[PDB]
Amino acid sequence: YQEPTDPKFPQQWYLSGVTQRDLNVKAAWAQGYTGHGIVVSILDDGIEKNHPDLAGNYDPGASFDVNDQDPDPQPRYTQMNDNRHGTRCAGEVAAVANNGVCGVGVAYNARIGGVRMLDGEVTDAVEARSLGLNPNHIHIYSASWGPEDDGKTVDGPARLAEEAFFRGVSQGRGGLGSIFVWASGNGGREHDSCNCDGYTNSIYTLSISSATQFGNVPWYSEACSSTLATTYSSGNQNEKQIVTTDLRQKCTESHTGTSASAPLAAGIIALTLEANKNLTWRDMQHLVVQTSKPAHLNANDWATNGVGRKVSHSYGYGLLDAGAMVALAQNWTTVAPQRKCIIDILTEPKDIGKRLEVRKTVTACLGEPNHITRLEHAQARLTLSYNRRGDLAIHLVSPMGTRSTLLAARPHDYSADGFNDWAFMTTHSWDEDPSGEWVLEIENTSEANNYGTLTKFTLVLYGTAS
Ligand SMILES: NC(=[NH2+])N/N=C/c1ccc(/C=N/NC(N)=[NH2+])cc1
Ligand SMILES: NC(=[NH2+])N/N=C/c1ccc(/C=N/NC(N)=[NH2+])cc1
Ligand SMILES: NC(=[NH2+])N/N=C/c1ccc(/C=N/NC(N)=[NH2+])cc1
Ligand SMILES: *[C@@H]1O[C@H](CO)[C@@H](O)[C@H](O)[C@H]1NC(C)=O
Ligand SMILES: [Ca+2]
Ligand SMILES: [Ca+2]
Ligand SMILES: [Ca+2]
Ligand SMILES: [Cl-]
Ligand code: NA
Ligand code: NA
Repeated sequence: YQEPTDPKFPQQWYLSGVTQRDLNVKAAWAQGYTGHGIVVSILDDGIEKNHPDLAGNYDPGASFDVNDQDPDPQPRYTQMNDNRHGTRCAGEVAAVANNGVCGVGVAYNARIGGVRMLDGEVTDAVEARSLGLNPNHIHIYSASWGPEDDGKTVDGPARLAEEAFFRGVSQGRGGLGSIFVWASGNGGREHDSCNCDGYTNSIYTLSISSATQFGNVPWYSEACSSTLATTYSSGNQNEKQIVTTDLRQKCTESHTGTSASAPLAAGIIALTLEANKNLTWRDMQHLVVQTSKPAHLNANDWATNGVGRKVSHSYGYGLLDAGAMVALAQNWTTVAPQRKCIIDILTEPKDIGKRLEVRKTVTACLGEPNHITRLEHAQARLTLSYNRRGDLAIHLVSPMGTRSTLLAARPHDYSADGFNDWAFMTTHSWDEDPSGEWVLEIENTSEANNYGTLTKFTLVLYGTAS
């Protein structure tokens, strides 16, 4: 193996660095993993399939134009270059290497496609037809859309899109499951809290946040318990940004935001799948939990969970480590089939008022086929009314003492509509034994005399017993 010679590879500090502030991708390349045989699709505004740094890896079988209903995802060219984003993301994954053009993709021998689906009216059907594209050919999907990042919206996939996620992880990729890599949001300036985004809050998406070059939480980041891990992206004007392919056969040094982090993650996951093509969608999440690195990411909420891992709501388990991912993948034993233990908690509705605490001791389906002693995701599915939704903060504590923030106060969320069986999800108790006392806390963070009622609390545990 030889270091890439592309002219901008030295500017790709998150790959080419030698000061330990990078994604450890050279180490994976040196192990012989470059993405050969893997297929990634960018679900966004299209892909410039004739870009000199994309054409060599472009895959029509990974591509479609859902907005205009044709096979050709070429972007719509406009004076402001509005439809450049999918091309930028595609190059992050699989820009061609050693060709004298721009830089390289993380998985520079993977095949890359795009679905043109954001440049038009984005319905449930449009979303579902994109998530469900060619699921026995495409291995990995990358996406960074969802409800508006205005800090007041609560929404997620409607019926067709939710069905596409369950079909993807169940029958996709030959029954191993489509890998849906997702950005956790760009609503940081609005104080958004990303479990309110049902796409990133899903267990079926492998959710990724950002870190700046100097190791800080960027202005645009959203914190939430559903995030799994982090990749580098942009920050302040003294910090470098993401360097990649751009619309009109150009090269940019100013790709930004959490939308630039998810494609880097998708590239690392492509190297990992090359190392073990038999990994399931759940295996891949386990590998991310075990190998990601907190070191040198700055956050005031790093906490040690019940199995000794550090976790943050800004960063999940930390920075992805490509060399560690591919190394651990090679001899990985497939996890056991996924169990689901449903615990309906309340015997009566509970007044919220200023503060409500609900304690429940559970056996986690002891004696049943769905008995779980090794947790993966957990959800607190809550139904409640409240007069001003954004004044609520919600926490969930596992029996091992791990305090997951399910919802932070959102100052712009004036909604009086509450939560309707909203499945707040945490990854922070992964591999814990969920038997014992769980604690739900709901608090009014305002000095206002707010009021409401909790009418349903379902604890849903996913995982295994081995
Ligand atoms: N939860 C969220 N992730 N929300 N995402 C919101 C959102 C809003 C606008 C656009 C525009 N994209 N325009 C393009 N790609 N040319 C993309 C995403
Ligand atoms: N269930 C949901 N709320 N899905 N939301 C999907 C979604 C939301 C905003 C946008 C904006 N795009 N803006 C642009 N293309 N200029 C695209 C997709
Ligand atoms: N803004 C929204 N409208 N969100 N709605 C989301 C949502 C998600 C799944 C389903 C499934 N329904 N399945 C059935 N009815 N058998 C229904 C609604
Ligand atoms: C993939 O994993 C399954 C489950 O462990 C196993 O039965 C199968 O033999 C594996 N296939 C390959 C090609 O390793
Ligand atoms: Ca077209
Ligand atoms: Ca190149
Ligand atoms: Ca958001
Ligand atoms: Cl389920
Ligand atoms: Na997710
Ligand atoms: Na702890």
